[PDB]
Amino acid sequence: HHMQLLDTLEQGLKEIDARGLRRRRRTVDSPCSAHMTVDGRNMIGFASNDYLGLAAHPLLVAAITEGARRYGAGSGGHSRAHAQLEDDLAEFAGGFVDNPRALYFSTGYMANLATLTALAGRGTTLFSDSLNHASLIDGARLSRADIQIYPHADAEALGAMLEASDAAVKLIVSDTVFSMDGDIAPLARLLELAEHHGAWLVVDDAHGFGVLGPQGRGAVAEAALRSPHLIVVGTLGKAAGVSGAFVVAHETVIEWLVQRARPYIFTTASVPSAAHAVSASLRIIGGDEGEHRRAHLRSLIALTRDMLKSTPWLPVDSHTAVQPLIIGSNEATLDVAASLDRANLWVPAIRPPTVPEGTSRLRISLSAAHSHNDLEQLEHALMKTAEARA
Repeated sequence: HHMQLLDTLEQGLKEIDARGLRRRRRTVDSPCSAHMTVDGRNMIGFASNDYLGLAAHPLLVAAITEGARRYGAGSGGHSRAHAQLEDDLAEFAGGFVDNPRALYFSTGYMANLATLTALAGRGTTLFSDSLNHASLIDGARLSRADIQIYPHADAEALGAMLEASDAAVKLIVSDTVFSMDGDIAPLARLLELAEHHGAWLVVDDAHGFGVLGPQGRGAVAEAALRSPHLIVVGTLGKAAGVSGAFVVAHETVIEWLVQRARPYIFTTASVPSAAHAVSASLRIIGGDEGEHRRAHLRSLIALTRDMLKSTPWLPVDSHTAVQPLIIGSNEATLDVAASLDRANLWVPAIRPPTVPEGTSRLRISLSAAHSHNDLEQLEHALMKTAEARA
């Protein structure tokens, strides 16, 4: 190539191919659900975060339809649908303070970016769980705060770090449910530390929202915590089945985010019909149907926990919809995932740097849309694969 940099990319792609690490995106021809048409094939998927099986729900299809007919296609841009959703989210997810507000964002990434750039800065120390999802970490870097990592879920280690720090502003930042492992943060102990040390507690409930707590209100609601130190970031494209994200907190925290977060974080609002559909999804999540779906999800989790132990590989003990199975090397993990693919099962393979070296793993993600027969197929293929490799 006259553009010699293209030759560099071509050789770099060839190296990725030779090593067998070429990533492929699958194209889904049907709505997202347990059963899908994937690259033209009928498959059972364990790859999504559609934990309650709502992404394909006809009520949400109708909500998008009614929302587009009422509010148009694009935001251009704060629609009444966005304002209503913020009211709905404050009532639904803001029970930990008596005067909550919520702010809707296009993506969970932007919600975290707004929160950390507004509340952190030079002179701030941010204390971050060592297993926080990667993009949470990049949001802190831009904020320019001093970042101190604490060992995963270790409140006693974090307490010693808070005690040793003389920073005027301290933020504790943690996922509530850790997306590659399925465990739940020790929120009650973290809040005790936050109140003792006068710190904010920013928690990302992406994987707890809708699936934990009374009416699915989330991990903070499950722990029944009440404190204005709490700032909850959530996403609306996982259990809630649509898209977007939010921050919910004391109204003064929300007003500060509005005044101080970089304006571009608020620009290019999502399509207003999506916000209208999220409001409809909250009515499912918090009603009898959401309770039924969570109960079925809990039964699938119980079954899957046992299935994983019957394989020869290394389960991560999880009581959430995330059921990881650690195979070890990239090569072995990819071979097992490929064997499951030949059984028409789509199970993602996770590799470093997303997980620590030597812990490449399957990420089996359950959905209330899954059936017991789906799990039987997964078990049968896992066990046949284990015999083939033994």
